[PDB]
Amino acid sequence: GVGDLIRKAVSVIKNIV
Amino acid sequence: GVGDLIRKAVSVIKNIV
Ligand SMILES: [K+]
Ligand SMILES: [K+]
Repeated sequence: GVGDLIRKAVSVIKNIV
Repeated sequence: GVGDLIRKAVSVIKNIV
């Protein structure tokens, strides 16, 4: 769902650097 | 350079939802 999409997005952002 | 790509990626992520 959208909730998990945004949860995953935070994970991506935390690994992006 | 590379940093602008990472910054743009964060914007991209923020415009999915
Ligand atoms: K930028
Ligand atoms: K959005």
